[PDB]
Amino acid sequence: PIVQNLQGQMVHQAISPRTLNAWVKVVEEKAFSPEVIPMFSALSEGATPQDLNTMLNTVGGHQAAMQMLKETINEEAAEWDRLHPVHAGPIEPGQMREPRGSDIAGTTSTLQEQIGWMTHNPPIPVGEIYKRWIILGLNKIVRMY
Amino acid sequence: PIVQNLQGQMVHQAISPRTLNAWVKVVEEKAFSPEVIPMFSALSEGATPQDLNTMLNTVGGHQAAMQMLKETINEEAAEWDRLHPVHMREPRGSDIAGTTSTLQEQIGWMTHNPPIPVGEIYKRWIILGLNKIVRMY
Ligand SMILES: [Cl-]
Ligand SMILES: [Cl-]
Repeated sequence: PIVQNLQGQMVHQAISPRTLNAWVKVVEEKAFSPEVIPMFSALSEGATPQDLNTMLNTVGGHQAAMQMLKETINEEAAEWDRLHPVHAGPIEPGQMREPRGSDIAGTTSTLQEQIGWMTHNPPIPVGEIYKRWIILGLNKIVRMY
Repeated sequence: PIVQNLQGQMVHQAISPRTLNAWVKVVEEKAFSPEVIPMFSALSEGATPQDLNTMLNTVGGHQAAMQMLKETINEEAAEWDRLHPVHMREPRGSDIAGTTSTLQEQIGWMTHNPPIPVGEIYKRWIILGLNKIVRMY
């Protein structure tokens, strides 16, 4: 999700000023009416868990909603762990570990690990998965608005 | 936009359903108040000139604004040429606006070392036009 580095290579760049500016304008105008969801969805396209947490933490006010969001995420992270049984660790030493709920929510994973899952073949789309949990939470919250 | 395929090459990714759905919604609610501009800036993030043209051609109604936008783009393109004289090939104004350039040439400029950021350049002209149009609304 892309910027050119010094080596001439196209690599991931974190959620941009332009993207965040639009997100804050959407929050100011729409949080958390139903119209907020399509806008969140398009603005978070390509986002890592780290970018998603920036988005969640740039919401001013709405303390009740953001607390429901946090409850939703914690429950989905717990159910993800339950429904995706893993071995203790990778069988082959250097191989990429499978992400847990807390990796998807970005509390126990680094940006490099996130990008690693996202660009795996086949992808392990931890951004899309976290977004789904966030949209689950939004769909509960829109009832307040 | 542009994405890296399993071979490590940069290729086109079409504008996603979710992006194009949000841009339509922005147009329906905001075209062409000043509020449309930051939404356009974000939703066009990483757009090739081809994607930019897809976004512009999605705008239903506002045909007078779109005609003025077109005129602005044409003028910036002719100026670009004059300010960037030439003898892979460097883009001309019309290549930056997507009318004479292929999708592959656009990606090739955008990912060149250093980049010739034809998407960002075309966005700048579009925004110049949107800033004129805002005065009609
Ligand atoms: Cl993802
Ligand atoms: Cl560009």
